[PDB]
Amino acid sequence: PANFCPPAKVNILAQSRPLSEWPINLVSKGVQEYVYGLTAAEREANGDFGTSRKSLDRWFARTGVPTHGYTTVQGLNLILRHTFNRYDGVIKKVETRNEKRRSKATRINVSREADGLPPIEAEPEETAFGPDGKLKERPGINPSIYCYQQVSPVPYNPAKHPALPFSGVDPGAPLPLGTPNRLSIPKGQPGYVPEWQRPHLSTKNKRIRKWYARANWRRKPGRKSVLDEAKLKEAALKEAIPIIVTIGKDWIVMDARGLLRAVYWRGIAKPGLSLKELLGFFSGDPVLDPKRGIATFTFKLGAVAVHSRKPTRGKKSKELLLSMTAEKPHVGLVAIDLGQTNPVAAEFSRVKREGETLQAEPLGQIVLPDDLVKDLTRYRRAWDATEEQIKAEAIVQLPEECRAEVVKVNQMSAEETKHLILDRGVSGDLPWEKMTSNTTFISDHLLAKGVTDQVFFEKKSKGKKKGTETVKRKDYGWVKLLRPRLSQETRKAVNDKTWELKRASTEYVRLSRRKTELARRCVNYIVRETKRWTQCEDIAIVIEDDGWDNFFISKRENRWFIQVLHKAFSDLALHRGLPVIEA
RNA sequence: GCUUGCUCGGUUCGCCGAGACUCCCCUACGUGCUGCUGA
DNA sequence: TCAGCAGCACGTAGGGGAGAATTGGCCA
DNA sequence: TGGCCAATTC
Repeated sequence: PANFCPPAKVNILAQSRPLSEWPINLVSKGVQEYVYGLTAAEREANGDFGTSRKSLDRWFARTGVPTHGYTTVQGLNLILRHTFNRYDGVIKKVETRNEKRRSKATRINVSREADGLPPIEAEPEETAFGPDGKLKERPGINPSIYCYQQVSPVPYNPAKHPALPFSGVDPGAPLPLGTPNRLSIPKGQPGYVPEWQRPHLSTKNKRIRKWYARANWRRKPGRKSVLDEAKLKEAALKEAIPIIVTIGKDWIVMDARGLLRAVYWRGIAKPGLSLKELLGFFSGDPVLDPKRGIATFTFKLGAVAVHSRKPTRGKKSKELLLSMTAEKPHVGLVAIDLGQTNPVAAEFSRVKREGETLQAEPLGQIVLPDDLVKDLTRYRRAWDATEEQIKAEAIVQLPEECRAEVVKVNQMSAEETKHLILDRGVSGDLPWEKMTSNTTFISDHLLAKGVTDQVFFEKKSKGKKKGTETVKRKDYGWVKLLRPRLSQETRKAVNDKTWELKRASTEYVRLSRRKTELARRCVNYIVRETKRWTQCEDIAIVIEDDGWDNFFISKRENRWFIQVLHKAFSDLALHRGLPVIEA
């Protein structure tokens, strides 16, 4: 039973007026402002809006919320339902924490009563509402327009709104295909492939780009080309696939080529399909974001044959393997030990059904291919650069009282560390290069000079063994001694300040998307190699859950791709139905 | 068996080589590794 | 052996969304 | 009659 509905995004070509001026947006905004600004008693009082005309009209009458001319039941049932569910979402967010605390309290109290100890006093349950009765965590306005059956997208016709500078395809005719034979384009004409490039052209089912695609002309370091946005815009607009959504007197026109590419790359259809049946692979209820200008379509329930599973763990995994091998008794596995050296390590095996037991048969071991490792390294360099820039900006814009403290924290060089150490009677002939975090050569030198008071001794518990161990203070411990810290008050401030600027810079989101895409590339490569190495269509992913001065600085590359690769591998259960054995 | 958009590269600048495709709102300040303490 | 608490690292956590078949008033 | 678009509803 296919149950996943992935998205597809299309661009908006022409509007009657900005979406923020439509009555549906205004009524949504008003309803949300009303509901989020009322008490618990009023929510019960103002909660009989119903799913009917005779109830919605009275709700808008007594509450006083302006209807702004929007009086559609099928589009208001979404607005009211979403608003009240968002209202109820804070309450149960608080309730979940409350019931976690209640579960720990119940277990601790019953254990104490079994041991004879009286139950401990329970913690004061946090409340979702404030003093007067309003919600402390007030939800914000959702700036989205949810289309409905009565305003479903339809192919554009000249006898609909003839003011468009566009054209319109026949909804029943086959959709146009791109440039069929690019090698026969005359010289000096757009799309011309020069002779020298012709021998080394690609032979796979690569996505064809038109000559006016912005990816072909974007301002790159080594392009030596000129970008004319108007020319590419008009060239693209001459060959669009327009669809239209009409809500009341307003309308928007969307370019359906995004839907076309979505259906082509997924293989749910073949070239030679009409606009009526292109729209039939998606729901009739897209979502509009006015700030961007994107219409997000969602695949209809059945277009993508993905049964979204969840990452299994423990006993259930054994029966998962048994069920998989019961139908097809040849199942492939990949063991991703991504902790060591190169980002991804694999271990393929083919497992059969021995009645009730498993007999794994190894099939090899590979690593992440080199040509992808350069891409990962390039991304890491770019991400380090942008992280340094955003951190520097956050420090610069920090409040002056915290600015001075942070700046003074960030001068702790080796010479500055050595200065006060030498001032403490320590000689400079120490092997400064040769310390580790465990060495005590400074303490040994101080003791050899008779300086016993300065060498502080720490009593360390011997784990499970009773007794405390007296040890000379670590040299790295002396390093902590020389450096004052931010007393976990300024650290809070800089964290909140860097989160905001990290959200705000348009580069950080771009490199976050790039990290996600690179992780997905790694996962896709491993999945394809698992299929090719095991010769089985059904597979399963068994994931298993220098220098002295360099010790002063944080580790540049210690654990970066681990979490993103783990998330990408766990996403196969959510997006593509691949079983994931987290062990 | 691939026309828009997005990401990364090559170039004779004419376009071509390689990618991702579960995404949106919203509200918080957390999730951490650990170094010590009590069973 | 897992339960709190201090200096350190980066996004984490968790609420809310992402229809469509049938039908009744409906005038020409 | 049959057509058209809101309005019920799960």
